[PDB]
Amino acid sequence: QQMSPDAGLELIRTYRKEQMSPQQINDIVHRTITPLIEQQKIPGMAVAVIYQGKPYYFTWGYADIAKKQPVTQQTLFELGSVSKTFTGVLGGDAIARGEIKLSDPATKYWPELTAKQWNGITLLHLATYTAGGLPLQVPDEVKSSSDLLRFYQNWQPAWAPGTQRLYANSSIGLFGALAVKPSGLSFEQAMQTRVFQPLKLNHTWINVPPPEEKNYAWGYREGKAVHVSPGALDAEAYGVKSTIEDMARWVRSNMNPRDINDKTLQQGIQLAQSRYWQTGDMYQGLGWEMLDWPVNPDSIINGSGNKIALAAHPVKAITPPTPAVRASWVHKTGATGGFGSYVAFIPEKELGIVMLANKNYPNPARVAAAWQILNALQKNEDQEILFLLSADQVYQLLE
Amino acid sequence: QIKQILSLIEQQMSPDAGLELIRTYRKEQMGGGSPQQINDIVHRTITPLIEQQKIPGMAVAVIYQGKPYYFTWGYADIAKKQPVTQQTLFELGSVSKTFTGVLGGDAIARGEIKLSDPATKYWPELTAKQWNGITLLHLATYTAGGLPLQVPDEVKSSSDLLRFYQNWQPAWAPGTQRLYANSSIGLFGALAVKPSGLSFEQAMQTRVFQPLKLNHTWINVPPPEEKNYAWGYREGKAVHVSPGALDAEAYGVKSTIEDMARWVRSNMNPRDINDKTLQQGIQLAQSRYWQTGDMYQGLGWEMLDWPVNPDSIINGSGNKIALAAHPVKAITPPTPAVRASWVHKTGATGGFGSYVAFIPEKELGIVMLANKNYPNPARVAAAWQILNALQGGGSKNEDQEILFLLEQLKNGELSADQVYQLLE
Amino acid sequence: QIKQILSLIEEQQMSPDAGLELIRTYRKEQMGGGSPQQINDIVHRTITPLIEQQKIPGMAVAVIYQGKPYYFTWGYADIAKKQPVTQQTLFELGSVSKTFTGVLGGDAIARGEIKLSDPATKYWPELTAKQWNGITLLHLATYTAGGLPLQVPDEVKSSSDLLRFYQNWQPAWAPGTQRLYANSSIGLFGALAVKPSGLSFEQAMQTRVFQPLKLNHTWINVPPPEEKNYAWGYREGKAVHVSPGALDAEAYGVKSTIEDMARWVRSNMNPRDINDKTLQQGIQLAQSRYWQTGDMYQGLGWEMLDWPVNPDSIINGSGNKIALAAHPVKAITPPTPAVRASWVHKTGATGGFGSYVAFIPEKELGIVMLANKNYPNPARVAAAWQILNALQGGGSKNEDQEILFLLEQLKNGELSADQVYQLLE
Repeated sequence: QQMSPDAGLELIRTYRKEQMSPQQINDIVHRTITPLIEQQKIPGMAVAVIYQGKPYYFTWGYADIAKKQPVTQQTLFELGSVSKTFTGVLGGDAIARGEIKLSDPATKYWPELTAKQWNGITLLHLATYTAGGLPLQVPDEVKSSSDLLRFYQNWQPAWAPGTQRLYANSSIGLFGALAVKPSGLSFEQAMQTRVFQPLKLNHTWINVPPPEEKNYAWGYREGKAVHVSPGALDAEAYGVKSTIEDMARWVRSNMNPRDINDKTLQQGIQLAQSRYWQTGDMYQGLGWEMLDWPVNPDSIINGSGNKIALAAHPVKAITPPTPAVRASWVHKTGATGGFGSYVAFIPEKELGIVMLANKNYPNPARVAAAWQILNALQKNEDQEILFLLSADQVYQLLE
Repeated sequence: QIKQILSLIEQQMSPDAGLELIRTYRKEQMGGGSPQQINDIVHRTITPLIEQQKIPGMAVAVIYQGKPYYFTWGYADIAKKQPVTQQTLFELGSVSKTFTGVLGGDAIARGEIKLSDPATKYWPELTAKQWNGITLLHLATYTAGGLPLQVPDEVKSSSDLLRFYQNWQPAWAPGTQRLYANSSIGLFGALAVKPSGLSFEQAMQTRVFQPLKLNHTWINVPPPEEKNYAWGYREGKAVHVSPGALDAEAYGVKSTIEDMARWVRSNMNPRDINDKTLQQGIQLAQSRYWQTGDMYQGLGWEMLDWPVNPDSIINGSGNKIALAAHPVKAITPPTPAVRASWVHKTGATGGFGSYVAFIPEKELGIVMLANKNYPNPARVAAAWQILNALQGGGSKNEDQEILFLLEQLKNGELSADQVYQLLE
Repeated sequence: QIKQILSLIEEQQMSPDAGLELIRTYRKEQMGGGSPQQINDIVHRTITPLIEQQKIPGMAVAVIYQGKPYYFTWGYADIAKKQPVTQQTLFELGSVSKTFTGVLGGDAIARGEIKLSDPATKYWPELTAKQWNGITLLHLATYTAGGLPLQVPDEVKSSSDLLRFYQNWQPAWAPGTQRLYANSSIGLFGALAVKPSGLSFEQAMQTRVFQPLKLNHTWINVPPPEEKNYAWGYREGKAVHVSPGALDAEAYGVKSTIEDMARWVRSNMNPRDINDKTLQQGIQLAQSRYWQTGDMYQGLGWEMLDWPVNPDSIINGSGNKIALAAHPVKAITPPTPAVRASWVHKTGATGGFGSYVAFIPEKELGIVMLANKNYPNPARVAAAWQILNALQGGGSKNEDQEILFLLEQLKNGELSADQVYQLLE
C-alpha cells in the first residue's frame, strides 16, 4: 500500500505468524522433542516455552530412573554452563551498582595477584573469554584459595588480551569470583541476594539445601547415575541447579527487564546482552551469546557444536558496546557430566525456550530442536521483501 | 555546624567528603557564592592575566550552579575602537573539536556509524596498506599512529587530500600512542557525516547548533555578521583564520560568549535537551576511551578525575607536553561520562586564544575567549583559580595539608578540638 | 490623457503651471513610469558606473519618491573584514553636517533665543576686535563675514586658542559683500547659536534635532556600542577616520546611516508633519534665500537653486575650483521664504568619505549618496541630477518654458486645444 518497507517486512512476518495460546504449542513441542528424546535416549526432560510473555511447561521421563521418580515442574536439573548467564548478569549488576568496571584490570580486585602477564588483563577479558588463553578447566589439584592464587600466578598466556576468544571455565569463573569482591559477600551470597531473590527464583540453588535433595535429579552418563563433582570456581562456571519454572522465569526476566522492581539488576540484565565482541555472526555478551534475528539456522546449529565452540576465534572490539539489541537470538548451551541444558529466546518477539535434560546430549541437537520449535512458532529469503518494497506483483510473487 | 563535620570526621567521613564539605563551608564563611564574589575573583584573576599577556580583548563566562555570568574586557577591533561585547564573535580554534566530537557522538546515537568501524568503510579510495586497521575511534582520539598536526596548506582539492592521506607514513601501530593532530579528528569529522548525506556544515548546523539554539555560532560567518567578527591579533597585526582543508572539523567554528556558555551548560546537563541522539551524543563525547597519565581522551573533550591535581592540568596544557606523543592504555569498554570529572579543551588560532572547562557534578564552568593566542598554562591556571575559589577551597598546599589534618582527626591523634583550633 | 489636460486648460479649470506639471508626469509615465522599477533601473544604471569609475569601496543611496524611501547598498564598509555596507552603516557626512547646524540655528531662532541680525559679539563678548563690529550671526552662517578662512587652524586646541584665532583674524572684505565657503564661519555660527540655551552643541543637536526626528543612529561622537557600524574611510587605499578638530561638531563631524539621512531629507522636504514646532520653523528658515551668487541662493547650511536647473551649472559649480573661490553676493532683502520649486542640496567630504544630499520639495523627490571614499563633487551632482531628473519626467528649463508658452496661449487664445495637441505630438 505504497508503504514504508521498514514496517512492511516485520509486519508481514507478524501477519504470517497470525496465520498460525495456540495448542499448536503442544503439537510442535511434542513433534520436535519426542523424536529427540527417543533418538538421544534421554531419561527425563523438562521443556518450557515462553509465548507472549506466558510460560507453558511440558515434562517427560524419569528424574530418578531406579526410583521410578518422574520429572516434575519442581525437578532440579544441573544447568551446567548455562550457569554463566547468571554469572554474567550478576557481573552486570555489579557494573550497575558502581562496584566494578569491565575496563578495570583484574588485579584491582585480586591485589595478591602480581604476575607480570596479569597487567593488561581486565574483568571484561575474563568475562568474555578474551584474556589470552585461560584453560578450559581449572585443574583438579586446585583445592584452596592459595592453590588457586598459585594456579593463576603461574599461568602463562598464549596471546595478548583482547585478541583471541577461547571458551574457558577458568576465565568467566575468575570473572565471577572477582566481580563480587567489592560487595563483601561471597559468590553464593551475592548471587542469592542480588539475582535469585529479587526475581523470586526460589528453587534455584548454587548449593542444594539437603531439604531439597529430593528434587535433585540424577544425571546419566554411560548408563551410570552421576552428579557434578565439586570444583574450584564451579559456582561461577557450571554449578547452578534450577527447576523448569525458575528457568522459565529466568527467560521472562531476561526478555523484560523493565518489569523488575530492582533497578540495578534490570540494568545488569541489559548489560549482559550488550555486544562487546564479534566473531563471525556471533556477539559475545556477559555469559549470554547473541546473534541478529532473523538468523541462519545452520550457523547457530553448526556453531553450537563443540568442534567450533571450543575453538579459539579472533574478536572485533565493538566500541562502544552495542546496547541490548531486541532483534537478537540470545542463547546459551550448558552441560555437566550428566546433564544437558539449552536456553534461547528472541526478546522482540517475546519468544523463549528452556530445555533441561538429565543426559548430556550434543548441543547441535538442542539448538536444532529449539530452532524448529521457535521457528514453527512464528528467513533470509523473506528479507527479499524489503528489496521487493506492484501490488499484484507482490501478491502473485508470493502466491 | 562545622563541629558536626569534625565530629563526623568514624567511618562516617571519607577521603574527600570532609575536604569538599569544609570547602563549601569556607565558601559560606567568606562570601557564599555571591554574585559579587564571582565578579571579584573573576576580576582579580582575569585582569592581571590580561595586563600580563597583553590581551587586546576578552570575554569570560562563568557558570555557577547552572547560571551564566558574563564578563567583557578590551576591544574586538583595536583600530576601530570597537569593544568586546556579549555578541562578539571569537575564533574557537581547537575548541571546535568539542563540537565535532559531539556531532560524531550524535552520529553514533543515530546508528549511522560505530567508533569501531574501519576508516576505509566510509572512504574506500583510501587504499594504502597502512589504513587497514585504522578505525574511526583512532581518528577521533589521535591514536591512528602519528597523523600530522596540520593538513598542509597546499591541500586544496579532493585529490590533494586523498594523496595526502595515502602518502602518510605512520610512526606507530594504531591504538598505542596519542599524538594530538588536526588531520586525525578532522578526517574523523569528515567521515562521520557521510552516512547522513549532509555536508559537515549542514550536519553541524541542523544537528548541534539549531537543537541547542546556538544562533550566533558559525563555521562560516554570514555577511551581516562580519561586524561582530573580532579581529585576531598576532604581533600587533590583525588576522583572521584562513581557509584550509578540513578546517570546519578541527578549528573553524566562531561563536559568542553567550553561545559558548550555552554550549558548556548543554554539555554539563544534556538532560534538558529535546533531541535524544544529541543527548546521547554528548554522553558519548564525554566517555573515556584512552588514558594517558591522569588524562582521559573523549571525543574532542578531555577529562580528568575530580578533584584534579592543578599542577598536572596546568603543566599538561603547555605545548611541549600537550603536543608530544604519549602512550595510551585503552579503556575497553569506554567508561560512560563520569560526572566527577574536570572536562576541558584548549583552542587557538593565529590570533585567538580560547579555553573551556567545567565540573559537571558541581555544576561549575568557565569559558575564556580572547583575541590573542597566549600560552595555555596561563588560561588553565586562571580557570583553575576561578573555579577553585568558587567551589570553596584555596591553595593546593592548603588542600593537601588540610586533607592531612582531617586524616589526623581520623587516625585519632588530632581529635575534633585540636583540629578545629588549628582550622579557626 | 493629454487631451483631457488641454481641454481642462481651455476651460480655465487648470493653471498652465498645473498643465506643465501634469503633462510632465504623463510623458514621464509614457515609457518609464514612477514604478519602483524605474527607480531601480536608473539608480543601477547611474551609480554602478560611478562606483566602477571612481573606485568606490562601499556606498549607500536612498531615493525618496513621493515621500517613500528606497535604499540601495554596494560594496564594503570594512574591506579587510569583508563587512558589507548595510542600512545601519555609519558614514562620515563631512560638510553635510552643516545642513544640521543651519537647521539647529533655525530652531534657535524659532525659540526666540537668537537673532540672525544680532552681532556675533553679542553671544561672545570676549570677541572684542575692531573687525567684528558689523558682523552678525547671518554673516557667519552664510560665509559672508568678510573672508573667514576655510579651516580653523590645527594648532587651535582650547577655548582661549579659539578666542586668539578669531581676534587676530584679518578680513579681506566688508561684511555682506563676498561669499567664501569656510568651516570657521558656519562653525562659529553653530557654536554661538546654542550659547543662550546653556547647552553644549552636541547636547543641543541631540535633543533638538536628532531626537525629535527619531534620528536614532546619527552621531557627532559615535558611542562605543555603535563603532561596529562606523565604516572605514578610504584615502589612497588606507583606512582613515576624521580626526578631532576645533569646531568639528558644528562644521563637519556628524556620522549617520542611509536610513537616518533619508529621514533627514524627508524632514526637510515636508516639515509640516513634525510635531516639534520650532524645529519645523527652523527647517523653513534654513531653506530661506538670504544671498544670491550667480544662479545660487545661500540658506542656513542648505544651498538652493531654482528648479528646473541647468545641470552643467550645478555640476560645474560643485567643483572645488568654483565652490571654494570667493564670489560676490547680492543681498535678498528681505530673504525669500523657502521656495518649494527648488533644487536644495549640499555636498560634504572628509579624508575618506564623500557624501551628497539633494531634494526637490514641490515634486517630493530626493536623493542621498553616502560613500566611504572622497571622490569629486561633479560626479556626485551629475549622478544625482540624472537620477532625479529621470524620475521627475525629463525636465529641461527651455522645454518647460516652451510648453508653458503653448499652454499660456491655450488659456488666452492663439493656439486652442487641438493645436497644442498637434504641436506637442
